[PDB]
Amino acid sequence: YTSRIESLIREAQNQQEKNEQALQLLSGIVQQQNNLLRAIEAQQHLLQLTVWGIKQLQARILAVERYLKDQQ
Amino acid sequence: YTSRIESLIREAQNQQEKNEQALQLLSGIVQQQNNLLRAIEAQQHLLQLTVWGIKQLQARILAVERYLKDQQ
Amino acid sequence: YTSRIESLIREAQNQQEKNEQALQLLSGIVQQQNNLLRAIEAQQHLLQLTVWGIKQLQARILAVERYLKDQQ
Repeated sequence: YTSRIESLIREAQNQQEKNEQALQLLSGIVQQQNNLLRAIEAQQHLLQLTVWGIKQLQARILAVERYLKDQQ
Repeated sequence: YTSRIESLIREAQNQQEKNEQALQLLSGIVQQQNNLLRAIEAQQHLLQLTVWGIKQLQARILAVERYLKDQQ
Repeated sequence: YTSRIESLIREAQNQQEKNEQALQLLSGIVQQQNNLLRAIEAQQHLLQLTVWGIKQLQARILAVERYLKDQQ
């Protein structure tokens, strides 16, 4: 879970409209590119946690699969 | 699963070449930034579903782990 | 796992500072937009693998859930 990614998505949304209405535009485009980068970084942190969480589940289910096989 | 993210990736790909060949460029750069934002939003929706799906699995495997412990 | 996404995040980080200090800027902005696109594509590949991995776990845990029900 991360609500920061949501806040970054809305922040790039506001910066996008300000660029579209202005189309100082170069500063809003550079500022917009920093917003997208922060969101990509925030997603990669959450995407990294989902990778570690999938590995944990694969180890937990394999321990159960091997347990039910050893009982026989 | 989401095939929309793929379509958005190809759409930013076409807009990238049009900007690289043009390098009206400001409009293609603003249009490109909206494409990347849509893809980031589409990935966050899929990344959100993968978070809920991992929690469900952790509850399902914990129910099985506790079941095999209660049987003893 | 993918360390390429990390390298792409740092590469967009270096390009962001070069754009912020320059604020030839148009070329750095187009070059920055290609960096973010590569990272979005690299995350979607990893996000796709996490989707296939969650489906596999759901099938493995359902096989165990059905096994413990058939034993009764």
